[PDB]
Amino acid sequence: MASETFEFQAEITQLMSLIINTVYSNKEIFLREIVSNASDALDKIRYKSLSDPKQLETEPDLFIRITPKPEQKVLEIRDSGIGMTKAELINNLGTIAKSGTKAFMEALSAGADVSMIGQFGVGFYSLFLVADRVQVISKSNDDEQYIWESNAGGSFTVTLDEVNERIGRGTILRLFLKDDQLEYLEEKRIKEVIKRHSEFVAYPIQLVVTKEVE
Amino acid sequence: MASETFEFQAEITQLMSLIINTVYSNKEIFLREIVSNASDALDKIRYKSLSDPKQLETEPDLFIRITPKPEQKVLEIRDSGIGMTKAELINNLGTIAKSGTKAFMEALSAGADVSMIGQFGVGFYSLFLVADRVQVISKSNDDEQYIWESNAGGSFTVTLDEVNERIGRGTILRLFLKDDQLEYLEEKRIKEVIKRHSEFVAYPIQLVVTKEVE
Ligand SMILES: C[C@@H]1C[C@H]2O[C@@H]2/C=C\C=C\C(=O)Cc2c(Cl)c(O)cc(O)c2C(=O)O1
Ligand SMILES: C[C@@H]1C[C@H]2O[C@@H]2/C=C\C=C\C(=O)Cc2c(Cl)c(O)cc(O)c2C(=O)O1
Repeated sequence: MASETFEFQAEITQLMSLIINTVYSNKEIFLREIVSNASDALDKIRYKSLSDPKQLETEPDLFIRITPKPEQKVLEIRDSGIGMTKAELINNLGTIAKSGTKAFMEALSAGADVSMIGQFGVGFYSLFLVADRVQVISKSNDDEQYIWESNAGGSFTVTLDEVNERIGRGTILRLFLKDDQLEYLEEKRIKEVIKRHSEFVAYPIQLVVTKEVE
Repeated sequence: MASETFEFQAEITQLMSLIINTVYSNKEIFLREIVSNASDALDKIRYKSLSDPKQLETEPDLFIRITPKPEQKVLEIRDSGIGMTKAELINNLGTIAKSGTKAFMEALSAGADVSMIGQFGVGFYSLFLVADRVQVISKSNDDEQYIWESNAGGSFTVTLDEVNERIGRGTILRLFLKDDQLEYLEEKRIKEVIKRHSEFVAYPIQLVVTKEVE
């Protein structure tokens, strides 16, 4: 099952650099950006559902779900939103321009808080504060399940998904956390970051916790 | 990705019948049978590891993990034991004879408690007390990941797994619970059944719980 490799738009590889290179504070901010994107994706599928209700049937429950995977140093955030086809993954997550990119970098470099990233429409790339690699696993009603992957170098891959659990519909962000950032695998840390920045999220935010029976 | 279909040995389709037809009590007993098989499978990989340590490397953590999936009316029990190749799934779970089968049925039908099922070496089939369908997803170090599936009819299928999460090594039992048996999706119910019957399990028994942040 062969990967296809794509080059990032120039200003995205630029934006990526850094965000990872010039940040410093309010990085736990990566999580509000994630949840915000997930909420918007769920907004999209519910809106679409008003005129096309059967779009919901692939996954009738509307949720955002966070699953720490401490063994793998991974944090997953799943939504049952609209999902992205192969072409949408390629276009949304790296090959097309985003209007707000260069303006966010030129901004940042004059003291903008990075919380501002979302106002420019490039909030996805804030995950590189805590992660040195990401896979975005997505399933749209209009396509098969695919995996987009990036380690913040100049290329990304997209591969037909024959390896991950089936998502009925929606997207999983799979963050591979930096060795110094393992705190975001912690139940208390996660709830603390969520209550602060995602109060008026309209969807259930589920946390998956593993407990030894003893 | 095509399924292969196999016929069950006669006395297994017989044993299946019923267990599901003549049971009545101590059915929560299905869980001790599961955990017992999982413990034995973990016993096997650790024993094998003494002379072949690198067998462990595909999944270094030794655990039993129970994951309720209430949306799907599913209960999963995962172990990181030795796992089963395609041929082992076909042989272990339905095509070869098991020495203790007929003796367990002839026994049962004179008032044996069904807790006895394990002493005859056929404890796997106790899952049909609570489940009307099962998939066994398995990954041995010696083969690809495969899915065995049965709904207690006379045939089962085995399919190369291109749909479920990767298990490094081991087996997941995926139980599709009967509509009247949804209690076994409940955190309290599960811990209660585990403490009673699996005290001297030597491995961590992990319970995966989903909690809304609120
Ligand atoms: C295109 C769809 C629907 C859009 O409404 C969402 C708003 C912003 C999305 C930005 C993205 O780049 C894709 C995306 C990300 Cl990054 C995410 O973390 C979660 C998601 O569910 C989606 C998605 O599926 O986005
Ligand atoms: C053959 C291997 C190793 C054997 O030591 C285990 C003892 C009994 C197994 C009975 C089976 O039929 C397979 C099996 C079941 Cl049913 C299970 O619920 C969990 C498991 O991990 C295995 C397994 O992988 O079994």
